[PDB]
Amino acid sequence: VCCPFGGCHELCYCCD
Repeated sequence: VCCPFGGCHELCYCCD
């Protein structure tokens, strides 16, 4: 799944 707003950092390609 994508990384939600309360989750996304540079690490996470998808990034909500």
